[PDB]
Amino acid sequence: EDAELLVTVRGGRLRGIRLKTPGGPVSAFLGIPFAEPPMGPRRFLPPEPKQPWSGVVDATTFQSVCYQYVDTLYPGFEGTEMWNPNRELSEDCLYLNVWTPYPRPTSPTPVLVWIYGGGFYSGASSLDVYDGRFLVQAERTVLVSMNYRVGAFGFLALPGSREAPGNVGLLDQRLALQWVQENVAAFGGDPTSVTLFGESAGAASVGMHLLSPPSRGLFHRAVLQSGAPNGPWATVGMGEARRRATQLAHLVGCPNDTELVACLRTRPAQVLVNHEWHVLPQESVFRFSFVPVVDGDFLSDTPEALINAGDFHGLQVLVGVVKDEGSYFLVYGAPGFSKDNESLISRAEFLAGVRVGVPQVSDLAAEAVVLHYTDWLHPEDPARLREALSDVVGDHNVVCPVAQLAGRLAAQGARVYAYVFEHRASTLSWPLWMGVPHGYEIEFIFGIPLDPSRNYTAEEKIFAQRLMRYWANFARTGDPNEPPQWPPYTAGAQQYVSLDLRPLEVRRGLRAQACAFWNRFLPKLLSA
Amino acid sequence: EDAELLVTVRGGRLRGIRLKTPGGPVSAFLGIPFAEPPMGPRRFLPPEPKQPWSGVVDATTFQSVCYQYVDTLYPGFEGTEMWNPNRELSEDCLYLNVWTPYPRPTSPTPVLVWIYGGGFYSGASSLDVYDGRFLVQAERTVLVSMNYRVGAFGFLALPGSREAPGNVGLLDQRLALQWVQENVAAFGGDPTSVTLFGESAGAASVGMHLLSPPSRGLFHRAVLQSGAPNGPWATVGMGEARRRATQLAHLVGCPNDTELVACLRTRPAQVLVNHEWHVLPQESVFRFSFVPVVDGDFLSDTPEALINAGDFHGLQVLVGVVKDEGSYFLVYGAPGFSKDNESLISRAEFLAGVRVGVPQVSDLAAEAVVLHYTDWLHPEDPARLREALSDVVGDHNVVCPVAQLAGRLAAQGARVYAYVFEHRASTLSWPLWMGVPHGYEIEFIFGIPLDPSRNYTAEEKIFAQRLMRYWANFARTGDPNEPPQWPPYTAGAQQYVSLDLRPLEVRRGLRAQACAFWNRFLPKLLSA
Ligand SMILES: *[C@@H]1O[C@H](CO[C@@H]2O[C@@H](C)[C@@H](O)[C@@H](O)[C@@H]2O)[C@@H](O[C@@H]2O[C@H](CO)[C@@H](O)[C@H](O)[C@H]2NC(C)=O)[C@H](O)[C@H]1NC(C)=O
Ligand SMILES: *[C@@H]1O[C@H](CO[C@@H]2O[C@@H](C)[C@@H](O)[C@@H](O)[C@@H]2O)[C@@H](O[C@@H]2O[C@H](CO)[C@@H](O)[C@H](O)[C@H]2NC(C)=O)[C@H](O)[C@H]1NC(C)=O
Ligand SMILES: COc1cc2c(cc1OC)C(=O)[C@H](CC1(F)CCN(Cc3cccc(F)c3)CC1)C2
Ligand SMILES: COc1cc2c(cc1OC)C(=O)[C@H](CC1(F)CCN(Cc3cccc(F)c3)CC1)C2
Repeated sequence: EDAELLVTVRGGRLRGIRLKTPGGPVSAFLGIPFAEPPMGPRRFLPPEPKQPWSGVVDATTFQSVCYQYVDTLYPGFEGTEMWNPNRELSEDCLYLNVWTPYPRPTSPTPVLVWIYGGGFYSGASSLDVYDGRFLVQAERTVLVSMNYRVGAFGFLALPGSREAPGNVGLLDQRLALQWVQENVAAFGGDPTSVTLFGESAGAASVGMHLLSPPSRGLFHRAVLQSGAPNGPWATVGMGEARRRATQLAHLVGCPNDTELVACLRTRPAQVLVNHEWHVLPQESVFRFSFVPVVDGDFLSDTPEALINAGDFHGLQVLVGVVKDEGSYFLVYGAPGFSKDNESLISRAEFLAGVRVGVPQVSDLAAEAVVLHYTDWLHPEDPARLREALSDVVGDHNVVCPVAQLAGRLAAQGARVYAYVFEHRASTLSWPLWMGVPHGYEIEFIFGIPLDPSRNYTAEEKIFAQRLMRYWANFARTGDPNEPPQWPPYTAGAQQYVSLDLRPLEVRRGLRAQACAFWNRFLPKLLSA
Repeated sequence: EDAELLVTVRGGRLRGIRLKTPGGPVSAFLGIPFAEPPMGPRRFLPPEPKQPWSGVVDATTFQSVCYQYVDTLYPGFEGTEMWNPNRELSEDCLYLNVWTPYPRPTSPTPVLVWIYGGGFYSGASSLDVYDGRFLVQAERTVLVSMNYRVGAFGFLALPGSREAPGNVGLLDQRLALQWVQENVAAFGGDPTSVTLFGESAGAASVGMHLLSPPSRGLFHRAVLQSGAPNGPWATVGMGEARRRATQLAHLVGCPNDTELVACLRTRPAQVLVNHEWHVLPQESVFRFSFVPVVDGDFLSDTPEALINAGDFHGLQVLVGVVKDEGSYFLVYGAPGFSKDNESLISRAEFLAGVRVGVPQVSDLAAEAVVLHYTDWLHPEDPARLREALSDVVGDHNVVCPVAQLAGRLAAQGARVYAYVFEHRASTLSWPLWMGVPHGYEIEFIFGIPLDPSRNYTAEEKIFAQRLMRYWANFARTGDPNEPPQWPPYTAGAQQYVSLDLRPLEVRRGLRAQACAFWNRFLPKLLSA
């Protein structure tokens, strides 16, 4: 009985497992229960803490994936399959993982907490690209990840009601963050040095914890990759949340909030999932049915207001985006797009696509978009049109929300570092025209190129090791540098770095001209 | 006596004068009356044809300038004085001038008809810079220019009234064009080949004669320099024309339309001039009080409408702009600007300047202007902001109105040639930051550099000779080219040439991006 694989936490005793990495062994505690299974009558309710247990819980493999739609756009393709669940679906899914050095460290060690993305409708901590064994081995940190409910089960809200309050997925995350504060020390973690980091909806989740005081006490630093809580897809208002919930209920046969939620609780999980995408009000891309709701509780105002009003002195933040944020959403709905051709669209398709990528704005707003992103010397060139639609979708949903957050937090007391990830992985299976798509820096942060079974180049393994060092240096010290430098981002100089095989290169302005349009002008237009 | 300088026209007999140029003599007939003096009860009325006279009218000197405001901005400064009246002011000012080769052509010669600019409030055919003698000698054409009433005398309108119908200054121009049809052959001109050409308000005048059918039979091709009839300053609606005429009356002591115009006719001309600028509704630059009115008569609809609806097959047009259209206007009321320092304005000055240069748009529209003309990587750099504000005023008032006119005329059957004039005159007295300002190409078009009394370089005289050749080629054949090439402007390729000391260089797009904003997007914003 290895005692480096035996830990007791407040609930009971845990048996873990030691994993092999190229560089040595790692202790892994996979599938620790942190909540009572949110099933039956607990479907849609806030998570209740895991009641204590006798004996030893075997924490030796990932537990189930929370119920979620499974992508079938290109069945069998690696590019879509790598994000689909790799454990059975179940509503019993509230488990977290801890990776730690072998042997368990003696000094308290800074802790990285990972929150997966997936548009709040999908994702799991068990995906291969989120394997924490390489970061832990390479940088002597403690790594935690948790599952949280998604789709209807985590974010359906009948706001005001007690049976479907909404935001329960975020409360799953918050409960895991409390587990880390009362139990990470048993693994050698330091509960006073905790860095949240996430990507896409994970990055938006990280942001909502910054802006939610009950969560703000549970961590000290933040990394937001390719996402932000002020993005147009990350939240929904109380009214539109209730409309979507009510339409979901009508669609699956349900009729008073109590009666309605009680009826939903009797539907097979798979039945809800099968109608998830039907409650969306407009034909769209980068829009998800059940996302966090702004109801005055978890978020006391909208993220845009809270960001603008916040005092962030004492916070360090690391934020960034990939080079082609938008391309990957287009093959999911934009007319004329396929992974299987060059997707050289017509001007008529471009205009149709702008309505899909910028859904539910006015006809005037749509015109202002076409103005800014047309080239009026080459208004019909299909290459220019395909890259402009890609930039509309990426700027509107990721780059400009992220840029607004970074600028505000710098101006209001936080230290901010910013990056653009510019390396297209050699093993990438999406077509060349998509550039560096959404989500494909994650494997490099987690060190997956160091996997022997993975066929990466030796330079990519060097690059992976650079990025883990930046991330672990940030988690340890609040600054990705160690004694070319990486300058802080500020609202004036707007400095960021490029991450690729070349050494760090400083640049200025995260698509500044474009983002003036989305963050300054377009709001004013919608207000009149 | 010289039989070459005696001419009989329908009204009677004229005695001209022989004029020296470096290249040989030239016959000039200056101060030919073509209307009954629009005085006393004829003030504000359309011009009557000149009743015949006995004896010989003296046509050897220029005649009176029509009453107009005199610029006092930089008293005694050459840059402002070259445009001020250089003959007495009088309401008895409806005269025109003919320059013709010496001895007079005995076969029919193409005719150029110059309509001078000046905001419809000022101008005169006798300015030194409009001296016909050099074009006539170099390119052997007949040149006519006329005086037309300006300010309230030409364009005060009480729409629907018979006492102040509006647009009589335009009728003055039409009458002179008719005089040319019936009389130009007595000087050797060919009334079947008449080219109109104008600059600034003169170009807008030329464009209004294109869009008005009674004028359209009186000339065959048109040149538009730095002006267009669809510019936001060139026309006014009936409502605002009446408001401006009514407020003028109040400001000079006057009280029914008949009773109002009767009191305005009892006032000395100088009294009307003195209150001219005070009927403007907002603090502004590039905005004039009494301009052509859209009343259904001379303009059956707005010039923007008549353009979009026109069949322009059979029309050749030469249109163009100077390189820094807007800069000159800024020293007449943009905060921070003077000809005597660098005018390095602050952000707050720039934002103030934008409301002055884009007057009477909504706050939302002004915001959109500031979006598109701010460098968000350098939002406070004073040299950048000085350029930006110059470009705002130039694009809003001249470049983009002209680009619209060109693109529609081309796409609706007209053969269009477009130029940018990029030479700064060595003799230019305005500061260097103004670049090539509004109006400072005219002196090259008229061949003034050939005057040895002036300090122009050798290369400038050659440049002047190229320009006079282009213009006169266009006059003779509707094509500026000599038989590098000057390609026609099309709505697709948007090709134009740069005119300076270098050989022609073809370029694409008259500020195509900026003009999509002013010409496509901004109308949609103002109608919602
Ligand atoms: C690029 O492909 C899209 C998508 O078409 C699908 O994928 C192709 C590889 C091929 O297998 C098609 O048969 C598939 O339907 C093309 O857009 C489609 O065009 C078809 C007409 O053939 C039309 O019926 C669909 O509605 C279109 N789909 C979308 C999403 O707009 C597009 O024309 C291709 N571009 C090229 C070839 O340049
Ligand atoms: C550039 O000059 C303007 C205009 O000021 C006038 O011209 C100057 C040459 C000098 O003679 C001034 O005294 C004149 O009034 C400056 O803007 C003015 O600034 C003064 C304050 O000194 C202010 O009272 C006026 O309102 C301003 N006028 C306008 C039209 O805004 C401007 O500051 C100068 N720019 C520099 C020095 O960089
Ligand atoms: C089933 O009908 C739809 C499905 C989707 C959309 C729209 C639909 O109807 C409009 C979308 O727009 C979604 C597109 C993606 F979001 C889905 C998967 N991701 C992969 C990824 C990348 C980074 C991090 C991740 F966790 C996952 C790429 C685009 C799916
Ligand atoms: C008197 O109060 C004003 C006077 C002017 C403005 C605004 C005012 O306050 C509302 C202007 O905007 C005008 C500025 C100019 F238009 C006038 C002088 N010209 C010279 C020129 C150039 C080319 C052809 C010409 F015929 C004349 C350039 C600028 C005067």
